[PDB]
Amino acid sequence: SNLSTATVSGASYAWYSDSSLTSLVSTAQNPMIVNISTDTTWYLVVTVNGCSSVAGSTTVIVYPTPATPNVPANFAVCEGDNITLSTSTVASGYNWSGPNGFTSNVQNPVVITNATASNAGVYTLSIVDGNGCESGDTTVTVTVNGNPPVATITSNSPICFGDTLTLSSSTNCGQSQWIGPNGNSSGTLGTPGGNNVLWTIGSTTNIPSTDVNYLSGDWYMICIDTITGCRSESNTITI
Amino acid sequence: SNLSTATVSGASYAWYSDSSLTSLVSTAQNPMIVNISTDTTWYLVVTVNGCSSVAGSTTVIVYPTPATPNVPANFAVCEGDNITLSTSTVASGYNWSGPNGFTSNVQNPVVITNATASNAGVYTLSIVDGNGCESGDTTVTVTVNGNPPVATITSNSPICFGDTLTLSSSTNCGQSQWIGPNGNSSGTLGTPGGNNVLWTIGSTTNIPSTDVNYLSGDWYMICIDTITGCRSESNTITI
Repeated sequence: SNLSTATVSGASYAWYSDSSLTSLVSTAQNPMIVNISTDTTWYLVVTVNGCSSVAGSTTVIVYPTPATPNVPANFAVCEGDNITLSTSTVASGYNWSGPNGFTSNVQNPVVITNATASNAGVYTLSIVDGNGCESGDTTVTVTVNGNPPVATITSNSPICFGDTLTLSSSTNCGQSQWIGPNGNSSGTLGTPGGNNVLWTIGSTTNIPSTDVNYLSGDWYMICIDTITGCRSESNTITI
Repeated sequence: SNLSTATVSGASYAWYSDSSLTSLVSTAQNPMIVNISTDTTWYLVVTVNGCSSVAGSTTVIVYPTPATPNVPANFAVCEGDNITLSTSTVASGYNWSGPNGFTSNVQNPVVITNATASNAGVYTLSIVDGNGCESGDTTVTVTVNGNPPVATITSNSPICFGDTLTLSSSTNCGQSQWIGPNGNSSGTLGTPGGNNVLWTIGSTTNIPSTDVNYLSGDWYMICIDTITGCRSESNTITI
């Protein structure tokens, strides 16, 4: 900040760091005070033609520290899905930075699509207040879950009507959701486990010849990780 | 704002915050008044060679607050369609901001095409008046409706003439609009429900062998959500 006092003919200006007037900081009508972190008072003695007056003074007041921004809780995204960052606070401008060179100046940054491992890491946000002061750093940790591998489906494809159709794969997936000629509708792919032939636990299923799903055509398997929440595809197999 | 008074030889300038002249604000021929939010009057006493005159004064007048912009009512768009933002007001410049990093400086921003979930959220508009003052923030909330899933159609495809043709799917859609070899014209796809074989309630239809639509060839199903207004496609099925 820049202090300003009266210009007086014949004057010598002595600025002091303390009211005791024992130690000088400057000699000017308009001195600058730098690196101010706390309120600070400067005292001024003006001596004219040898006559030293009572020191005058003023205190430079430091604006309050701006509030910390509001950001989301640590999240998790599955690879290939989107990462959305946002804040709910109000600022004269925003400053986001992060993994893979990510940067933004708004309260709703462009969504990172097709997120992958390189987008994982810590995203940081600071904001600028109305008078230009920058606030502190709040962070969001983003983890990116990998997908399970693509499964390979094998089957007893050349099957005679009336026999049992077996579909299987070697991949150790979780809830195997099988998709056949009847589609992948939420009405047919009902609650997993039990006796649901189309949504099994473990990479295998056996469709009886009397079952509604004992159909020819192109089948695929979706691997579901019951811990992570990620899914992966499989090869098309013709039955 | 910057006040300006007469420069007088031998003068000392004392500016006061009140007509009572008990508290000083500055000492200059041309002082600046800052952070003005209300009309404010400064008073000036000029003392020359020890003679103090009657204080002069002036009031800094604050321009009126600019009017709030006119924007559309909360709207809704179906995914894949366009989001159009606009305002009907007049400004020296416009300032739009929103989801996915959206920004614009005009009264007709570029249309956001192929809108999706990431474009949903609150869009905000402020404007700048003729003298440079910014107005308040008015908003438009935009919601983006998801589409129903793609349906899978199955049928008794290898059918002998004279029998009944059944088309169905497992997807729980609303008004199933069936499109066959006769096209999807507004004249054939008449009022839904009743006995309209091509526009049914629920995912199924039965076409009699005596019906005009008992045709071979490539059929598809359009799923219509009667609450949302969104539509989705289906696989081509050959009959």
